[PDB]
Amino acid sequence: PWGDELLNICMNAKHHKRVPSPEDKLYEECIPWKDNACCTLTTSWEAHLDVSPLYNFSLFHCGLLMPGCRKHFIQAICFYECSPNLGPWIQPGERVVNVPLCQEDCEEWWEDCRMSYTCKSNWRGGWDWSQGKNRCPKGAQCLPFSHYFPTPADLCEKTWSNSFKASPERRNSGRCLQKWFEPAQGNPNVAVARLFASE
Ligand SMILES: [Cl-]
Repeated sequence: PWGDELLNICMNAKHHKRVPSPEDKLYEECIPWKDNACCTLTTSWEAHLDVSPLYNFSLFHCGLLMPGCRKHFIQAICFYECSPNLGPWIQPGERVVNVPLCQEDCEEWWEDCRMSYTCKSNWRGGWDWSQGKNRCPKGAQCLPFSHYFPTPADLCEKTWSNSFKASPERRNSGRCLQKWFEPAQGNPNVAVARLFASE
């Protein structure tokens, strides 16, 4: 699996489009991808629900989640579900492993979530699942994100089960992806996927 075989594709996960294509309408935080998207309008909207049915995973498990924080998590979903530029990190259903996120992306996400609350530092398993929605298990204290995720890297990496890696590279280095970008400026991740598909 290699080279161009990896550019402009969508992972084989349950919601993804079979190939990327333009979308006339995508919802709010997913707008940057509408040029060429792996997500449908439906998915984009479902990404913005209080508890997205895409994963049935509640971010409000500790009640106190700041809007600035939740915004980052929604953008992360759009990135995951919409990006046509993840091919080089796709691995076997398919998924993504260690997509390198630029330092600013992890930094800002962390900074904006410091004041919000969670009860676990590893979200990949060990939840109480009685309502079809996850709850904090017995003994898991709700504390600030900065307690369970001491650093930006912890947050980037452990919330999404190693889909993302906190890159030491910065934005516009050509060596890391942004999880969100201003639509007007064009997709800076195209160049990065292209680079990694060659090596
Ligand atoms: Cl992208």
